[PDB]
Amino acid sequence: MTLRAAVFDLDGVLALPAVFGVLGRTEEALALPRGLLNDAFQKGGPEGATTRLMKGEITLSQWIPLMEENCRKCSETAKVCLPKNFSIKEIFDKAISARKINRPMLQAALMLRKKGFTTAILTNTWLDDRAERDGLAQLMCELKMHFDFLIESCQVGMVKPEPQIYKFLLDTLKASPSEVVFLDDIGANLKPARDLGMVTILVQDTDTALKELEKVTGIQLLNTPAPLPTSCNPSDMSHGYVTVKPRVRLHFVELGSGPAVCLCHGFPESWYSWRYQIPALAQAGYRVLAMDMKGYGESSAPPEIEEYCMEVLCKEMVTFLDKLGLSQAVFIGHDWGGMLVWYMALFYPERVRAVASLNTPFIPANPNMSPLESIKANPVFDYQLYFQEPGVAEAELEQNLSRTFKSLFRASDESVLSMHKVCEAGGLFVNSPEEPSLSRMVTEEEIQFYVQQFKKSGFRGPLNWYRNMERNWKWACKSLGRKILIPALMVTAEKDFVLVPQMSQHMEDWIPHLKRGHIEDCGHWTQMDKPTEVNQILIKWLDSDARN
Amino acid sequence: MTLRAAVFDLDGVLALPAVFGVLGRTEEALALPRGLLNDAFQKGGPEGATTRLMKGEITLSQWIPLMEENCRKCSETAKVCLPKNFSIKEIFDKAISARKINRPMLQAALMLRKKGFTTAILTNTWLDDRAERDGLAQLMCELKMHFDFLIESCQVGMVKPEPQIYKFLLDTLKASPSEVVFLDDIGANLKPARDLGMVTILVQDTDTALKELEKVTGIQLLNTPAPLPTSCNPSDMSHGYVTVKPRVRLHFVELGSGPAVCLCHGFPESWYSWRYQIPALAQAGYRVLAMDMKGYGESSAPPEIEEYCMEVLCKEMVTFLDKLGLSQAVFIGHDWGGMLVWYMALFYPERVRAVASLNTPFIPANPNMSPLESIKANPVFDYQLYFQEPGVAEAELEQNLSRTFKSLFRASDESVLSMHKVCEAGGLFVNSPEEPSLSRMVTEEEIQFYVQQFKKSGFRGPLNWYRNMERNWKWACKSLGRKILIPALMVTAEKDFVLVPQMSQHMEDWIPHLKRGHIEDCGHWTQMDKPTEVNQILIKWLDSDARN
Ligand SMILES: Cc1cc(C)c(S(=O)(=O)N2CCC(C(=O)NC3CCCCCC3)CC2)c(C)c1
Ligand SMILES: Cc1cc(C)c(S(=O)(=O)N2CCC(C(=O)NC3CCCCCC3)CC2)c(C)c1
Ligand SMILES: [Mg+2]
Ligand SMILES: [Mg+2]
Repeated sequence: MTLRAAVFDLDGVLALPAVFGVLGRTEEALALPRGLLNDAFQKGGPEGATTRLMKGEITLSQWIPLMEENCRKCSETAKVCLPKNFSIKEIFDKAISARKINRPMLQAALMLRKKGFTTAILTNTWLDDRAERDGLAQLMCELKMHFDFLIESCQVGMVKPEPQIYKFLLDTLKASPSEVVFLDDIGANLKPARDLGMVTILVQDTDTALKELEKVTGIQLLNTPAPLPTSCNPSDMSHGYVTVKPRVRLHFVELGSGPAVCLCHGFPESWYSWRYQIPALAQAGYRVLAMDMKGYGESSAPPEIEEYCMEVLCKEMVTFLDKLGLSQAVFIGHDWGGMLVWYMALFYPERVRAVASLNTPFIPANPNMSPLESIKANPVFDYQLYFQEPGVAEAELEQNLSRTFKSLFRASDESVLSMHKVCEAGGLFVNSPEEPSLSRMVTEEEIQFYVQQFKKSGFRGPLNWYRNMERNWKWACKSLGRKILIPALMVTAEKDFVLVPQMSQHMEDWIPHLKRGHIEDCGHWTQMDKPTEVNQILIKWLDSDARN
Repeated sequence: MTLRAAVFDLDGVLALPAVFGVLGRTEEALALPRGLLNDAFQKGGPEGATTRLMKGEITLSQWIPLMEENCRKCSETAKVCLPKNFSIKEIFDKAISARKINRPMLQAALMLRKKGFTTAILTNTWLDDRAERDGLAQLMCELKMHFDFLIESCQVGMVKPEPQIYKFLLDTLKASPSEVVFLDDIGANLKPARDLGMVTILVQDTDTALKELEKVTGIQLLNTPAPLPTSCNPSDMSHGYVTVKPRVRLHFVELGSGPAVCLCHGFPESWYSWRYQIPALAQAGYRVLAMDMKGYGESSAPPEIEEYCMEVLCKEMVTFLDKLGLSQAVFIGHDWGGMLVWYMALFYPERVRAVASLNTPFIPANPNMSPLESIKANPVFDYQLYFQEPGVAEAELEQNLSRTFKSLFRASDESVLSMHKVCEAGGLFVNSPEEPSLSRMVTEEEIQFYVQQFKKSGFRGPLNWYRNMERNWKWACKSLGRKILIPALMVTAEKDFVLVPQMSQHMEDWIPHLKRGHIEDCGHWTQMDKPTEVNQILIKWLDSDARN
């Protein structure tokens, strides 16, 4: 055979503690006759309560009392009597919520898909109408985004040992029997797959099943390296648009429910720079609002410089909350977004549930010295002087959009840009390659997404964030007597050689309850460089500080 | 004078229990020297802790301990000692949350705006960084959407008796002193308004203040009738877009935070048909997702009939939840939307937190009789036979979009359409007016919004919802053994002469825990006919059943 499709059972394969493993444990726990609960569950066979449930003829809450019945009649003819407060509902609630995603099996499914396989879930399951049904809904949700097809018995009206369901499977997959693998924890469910000619795998322990699937598929599945978190396909996201002013519309991508978390990218980036965290934080119980900041992507990019001072940027973000009907949001920002997010904490604390910045420290304005001098004080900020003169940086950055982003988006050990003496050399790329190699951090496709976005407005808007140093300074000086006393996290990146960790060292003087995070071996593009640890740090901090 | 601007103080005018009325009560409660708490609050005058707070130099949490200090020093030189567990923080938390919107004053502000006035709030307030700051944030949010300007002392760095702030007020309003009224509970704040020439009103009891504002403005404010709920301006809403299929994008308008409530309009309507409930439910603590259903507005309208059978409509709504990262939503629908929403409960109960329909009852398919006969059984459903032949209803409904909607959208006592014998007469409008009068229920502007929307795709898509009777019937027959056991509400409209209340009378046979609502004097367009009672019924049911 030559396989191009993988089908996975749910209970017992993609989801562990199998629910028959609660049927079984409960018998022992209560010292019931062996298999009594499993007798009652299968009573009637093809035309019994359970098959009707699995076929979607009745709902789970309809089925509970039919099963209680069968536990009575099996408890009559098996010659016992049930314990006084015996509750089938309670046994299944525990079983159902005890069940979790079998992560190695999901990873194996991912890998196969990644290498061109069509994947599907085939499961005997039920229309769940219990009060506590959201648990399983969530689980099914997380799973289904990773597969081409989810085939539920109660949705198709067919059940799983019936040959007809495998005919439906094959037709859904557009495959010949011998082109597909099918893993299931039950022998009887595999026999029919075999008769059409499908490869099959009895799934007992996960590891051995994968070994078989490795052999039969010829792709490394077990022991393979730690994989990146789920990314976003732009065209599958919910896109949102809010006018904040007559000529200014802000765009964002939205995913998940619960407390609002507003993500704010830096220069020269995009909502897409959060691609690795949007799914993770949604999964962690949050409503992510990933912005195209003003000047970028599908947000408006008005040409005037002062449209990008921190004060009008912040007010607009308040209007954004206003129009969305949000009293507050958690504000997490990187680079320029990080700066803005501190200023939202200082100027609109009532609207900020919590504040977090990646890389960008909070340094207060020096009310004596001008910032245009402070920026000459540090050689590594020379590039910001090159950004001042409208037009010059635009022409360089916009003449080869692919080159610009390939050159910028690199890990700390892949540098092709000497940040010092950029005014002298006369360009950010003066002695850098015309066709740079692709970084480890980004696929050609991902880069081209940025290229696509910057073809809308280019770099005027984005560069203007650097062109209000004096105005931002005057504004910031109004906050010099305040402190940030709302919940706040600072995340430093070891090998960000411009927004260096030591710049953050006095931040607790103004943010006394500041919580920190630090990431080893992480360059300036924190999110796409160390997505796993970023997700881990933020989710930890969100749950402890932005919640309860 | 001739006024065209009204300015309202917040504390004591737009918001009641004034916070000085907690300062005062607390002194009495604890038997402290009269005014001690108010001495400590104003200690230092123009350069005291409180003025610095009001000017935004320090935050509220910075101010608490400075005020505790002043309560100590006033408690020294006034010759007493404070009670053992005296907490300034606790006194203000209670005061701040005890304060609510003064509804009659807000109504008066509304009215004035409605009649052309520019309105503004001018308030001495603070950067609020308390743990419990969301309370006040919410309040400020509800208020500010109803005014042209919110001027906060701590935002502008000026405070309210200082003449400079009134210069800023006047400049913000683009008005001459004598063109503006200003109401405040404090005498000193009015003197400066007077010196520039402003009309002023010392606000003691609300009713008398309004009487003065009635006299000075010449518009009836007090005792005026019960006003409609807040509506939506389309261009101020957050618009959202989700691709559910290659050729099908669904659009919706989104407002509020908390549990997801998905609103589903009927035929031939729009997200805009929920204009009266979107704000109310957001305010009640919900995240409203008001759909353009498939076939309408900015949602895709594919021409094929079968793209509109209930089964593909429901699946698409699941994908909509999937892509948005929502495990569940509360589903509330009207007319056709109502039908779909029951079928979401029957086929995807795990995804439906709760279900509610306006007007549309749940009747199960008769598995013997064909629906195309059942629809001939009732003379009032004759119009549905007229909708069957593709093209005929389209030409009539699309030839004068304004006439179509003016003719349709009418209250029960304004009927211009005989629903019976539409096939016979050969048209829904055969003997109806070319230029109908405007209903009580809709402004010319509101109608034109529908006209604008239907110019995109017209009526093919919308009419196709009626063109899958046989297909919907076959599908529905699969549910004949199920019951709806999730939380469910049915709202009947007395004078809907087609979706009549008596059609609902057996619904508890399949929905045993069904909760009901009934609206007197309400026609078919429930939402725009009786918005107040609809909002009241849904919010009540949401809080008791879709929540905790
Ligand atoms: C070696 C090197 C690496 C990198 C990433 C760049 S960069 O692409 O131009 N770059 C882009 C973003 C830049 C940046 O603007 N950083 C922050 C902005 C927030 C306020 C505080 C001032 C500085 C920092 C680094 C440069 C110029 C050199
Ligand atoms: C007197 C009169 C009043 C009204 C509102 C109309 S109507 O505009 O055509 N109209 C539009 C919507 C229509 C309607 O489609 N109602 C429901 C749809 C859900 C499934 C059950 C079948 C019937 C009901 C009433 C008609 C034709 C006559
Ligand atoms: Mg299984
Ligand atoms: Mg006042």
